[PDB]
Amino acid sequence: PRDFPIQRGCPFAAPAEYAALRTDDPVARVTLPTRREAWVVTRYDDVRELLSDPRVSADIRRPGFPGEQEAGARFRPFIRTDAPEHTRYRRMLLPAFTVRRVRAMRPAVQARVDEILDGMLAAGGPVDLVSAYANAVSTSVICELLGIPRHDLEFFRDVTRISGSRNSTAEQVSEALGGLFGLLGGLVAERREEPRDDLISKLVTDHLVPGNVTTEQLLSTLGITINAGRETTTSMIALSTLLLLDRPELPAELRKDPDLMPAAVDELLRVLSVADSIPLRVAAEDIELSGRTVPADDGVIALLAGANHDPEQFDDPERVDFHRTDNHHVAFGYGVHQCVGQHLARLELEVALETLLRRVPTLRLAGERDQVVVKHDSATFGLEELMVTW
Ligand code: HEM
Repeated sequence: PRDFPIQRGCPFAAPAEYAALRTDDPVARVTLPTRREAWVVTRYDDVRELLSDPRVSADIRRPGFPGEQEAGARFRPFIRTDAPEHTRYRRMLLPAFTVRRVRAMRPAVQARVDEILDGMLAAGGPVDLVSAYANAVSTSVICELLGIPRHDLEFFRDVTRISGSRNSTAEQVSEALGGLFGLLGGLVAERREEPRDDLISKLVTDHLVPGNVTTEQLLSTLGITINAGRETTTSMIALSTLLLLDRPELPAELRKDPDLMPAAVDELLRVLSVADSIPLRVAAEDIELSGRTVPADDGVIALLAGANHDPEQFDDPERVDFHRTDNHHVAFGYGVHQCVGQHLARLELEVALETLLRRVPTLRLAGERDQVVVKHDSATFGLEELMVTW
């Protein structure tokens, strides 16, 4: 008779009903919208170790929910394989990802956010954020990641808009795809020749051209790569914003001394924890966890939020306090699955929020609390429309 909660309490996030299911059914049973039964974990350490158990992988029956489906045995998406197929992709790509690398694009991520703003304020209007800033950056961040060039960014921003979201036609969606990959291969072939030092560059030269880089396979992952970031951060940005945006104290601290958003972005990431439902893992075996053991071959997701607001982790978890000692959160992943992406997802996230309140201080909502609208369509969380001016 059981369900998994939207909730989201709204305001801000996210625990919903979980307070009860955190203290008590620490592993309670709950139906998925597909009415397949499965298991759900809500206590910080439960959520984490559970996550990096030896025996927990992704694959065939019976995980997640998307109507549909344990089908397909869609190949790849390697973000739902266990090892040794999944690892050889994950690692195929880490060396690129890293930090020494990620803090490097510090000037180009800055650059880009700045140039996108240049227009924000130039076409003026009381405009929607999510669509306008929020997405804009996100994509373009990832452009800067994959070496995507000059301003064939709308060559790009477009097959994103189309391909990804709401309504097609299937053919004319499938047509979007056509470009994205005309684009990619464009590049995939181009960096074989004059290889720059970006993500196609990394994947092509080191791995591709001499390894099990099979140009079937690249585009695949480059696919799975863009799909990491467009929706998930855009999410974390425009929500993070709306938080700040309606609770002035928060900008406050962040202005007295702007050496914060780092701590802030970690803190928001935790507290917003929009990444909630990680995959879901089928339990490889029976597994002890606060003793209630999870049956061999069952569905078990790990609620990132539930865990992110567990007091066993850190005191007073609702409070968006920025000067916490202790916030080894995991709005990102835990264990060999964890968000490879997140080093970006931080520069994405600070340069984005940072500047919003540098260059455009107190913009405000065009809309009203009572017509702001939160997306809920993917499990990764976000907002449909956010409406502002300055
Ligand atoms: C702030 C926004 C983001 C959030 C909240 C987020 C959250 C997460 C979480 C919780 C996971 C766990 C996956 C698992 O269960 O193993 C994950 C996986 C992953 N993320 Fe992100 N992510 C964000 C941005 C990004 C971006 C922009 C990228 C790159 C485009 C990225 C790359 C990845 C990859 C490659 C995986 C799968 C790793 C693997 O299983 O090999 N992330 N993400």
